[PDB]
Amino acid sequence: YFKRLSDRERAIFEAGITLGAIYHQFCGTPVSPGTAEEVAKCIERAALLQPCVIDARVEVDVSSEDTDNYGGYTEVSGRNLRVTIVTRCGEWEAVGKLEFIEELNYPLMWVEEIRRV
Amino acid sequence: YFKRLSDRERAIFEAGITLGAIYHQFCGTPVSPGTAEEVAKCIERAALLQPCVIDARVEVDVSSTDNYGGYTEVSGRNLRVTIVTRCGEWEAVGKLEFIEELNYPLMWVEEIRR
Amino acid sequence: LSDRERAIFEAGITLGAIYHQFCGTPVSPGTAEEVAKCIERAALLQPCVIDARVEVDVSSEDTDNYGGYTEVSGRNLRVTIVTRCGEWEAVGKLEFIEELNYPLMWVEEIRRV
Amino acid sequence: YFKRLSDRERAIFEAGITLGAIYHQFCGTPVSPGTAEEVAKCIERAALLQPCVIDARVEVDVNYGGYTEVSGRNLRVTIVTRCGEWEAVGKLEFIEELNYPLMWVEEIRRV
Ligand SMILES: [Mg+2]
Ligand SMILES: [Mg+2]
Repeated sequence: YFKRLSDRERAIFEAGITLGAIYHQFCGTPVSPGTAEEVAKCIERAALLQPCVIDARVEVDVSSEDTDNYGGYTEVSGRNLRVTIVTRCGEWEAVGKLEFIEELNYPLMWVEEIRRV
Repeated sequence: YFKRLSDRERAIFEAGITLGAIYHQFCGTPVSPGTAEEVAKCIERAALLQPCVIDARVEVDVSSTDNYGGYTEVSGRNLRVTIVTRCGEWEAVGKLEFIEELNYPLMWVEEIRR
Repeated sequence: LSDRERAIFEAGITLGAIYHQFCGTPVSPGTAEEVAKCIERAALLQPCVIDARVEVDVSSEDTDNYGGYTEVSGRNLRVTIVTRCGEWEAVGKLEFIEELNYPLMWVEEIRRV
Repeated sequence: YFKRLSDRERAIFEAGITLGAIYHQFCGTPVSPGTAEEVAKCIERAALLQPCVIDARVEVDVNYGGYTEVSGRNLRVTIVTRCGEWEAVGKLEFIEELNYPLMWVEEIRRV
C-alpha cells in the first residue's frame, strides 16, 4: 500500500513490468532491415517513459532472409527482439534482459545484475 | 486469391486491414509530447510496409500527462491516421480519428479514386 | 461507402484488428480452443460482423521449450469472418499460406443476402 | 540465468513481467457487458501459462460501435507468483487519486 517494496525490490519489479510491456506492445509490428533501427529507437523511447527506467537498449535483428514472403516484411517477435533495460529506484539499479536463447528455444526474460549506486 | 476481386475492392479492403492493424498494434504504447512525433513516424513506416499502402500520415496528439507515471498512451482518443492504398489503378483514402459527436474513434473511407 | 463497399472495409478492419490485437497471446494445446472462442466473441462486436470462426492450431511440439507454451501467431491462427452491411455480405479469411510463406488476408466471397 | 537471483526476487520480477504482459497484450480488446466475464477468463488463462504464475484473478468492469475496449480504466488484476519457497501478490488497478492504472506488489510472503 502501495509502498511495501524496498527500492531494490521496486527496481526489480519495474524491470519486470517494462520487459513484459515492451514484448507485448511491440511483437507483431511489421518491420524490415530498412525500418528496424528506427523501430528499435521508438521502443527504447517508450521504455524510457516507464517508472524507474533510466536506460533502454533495443535491437531488432532483421535481415533480408527474414523477408522472403509475399508481404516483403517481417514482424517484431521474441526471435529477433533483444532488450536490455536498466532501472533505478533510489540507490539500486536492476538490469533486465530479453533475448531468444537457442538452447531453451524461448525468448527468456532474466535479471542480469542488481547493483547499488 | 485475387482472381475475382477488383483492384477497387482490394484498395478498400487493404485500407481497412491497415487501419485495424495500426489501431490494435499501437494502442497502449507509452507516449509523451516529446515522443509523440517519432512514435507517429514509426507507425507510418510500419503502415508503408503493408500491401497496397503508398502513403501514410499519422499524428499522435498529446498535450501536457498529469498523473503518476507522467505520460499517456496511444489510444483512439489521440490517434489520427490517414493512409492511401493503391492497388493497380485504384486508390482508397482511409482515415482514423476520434469523432467527438459519436464518442468513438471512427474508421472511414474519404475517397475512392482512379 | 455503399453497403457492399462497407462489407469489404469492415471485413478488412476486423481481420487486421484481430490479428494484431491477439498475436503474442500465450497459448497451449488446451488453451487453444477457449482462446479461439474469445477471439470469435471479440470479432462479433465489430461493426457488421455476423459470423466469426477462429482456429488456433497448437501442438505439444510448439510448446517444447523452457516456458512450455507458445503464442498465437500468423502461423497458427485461422479466421473466417462474414460481414453483412444492409443487403451485402463479404467473407473475409486469414490463413498462413505455405507457398506464400505469409499469413494472407483475403476476400473469399462478396454476395447479396 | 538465475544462478544469483533469489527466488524471492524472482517472484517479484515475474509478477512485474506478467502484469506488464497482461496490460499490453489485452488493452484494446473489444469488450461489452456480455463479453466481459469470458474475456477476463481468457486473460487469467493466458496469465497462468507464464513462469511462476500459480493464480490469476481478472475483472473487466464494463457510442457508434456499441462496445468498449479493455483499458487501464476498466481492467483489474491480481496475480500470485510462486518461485521456490516465495510468493508475491501483484496488482493492477486504476487509482483515482493517481489518475493512473497502478501496478504494485501487495505482499511478498513465504509459502
Ligand atoms: Mg492496446
Ligand atoms: Mg503481438
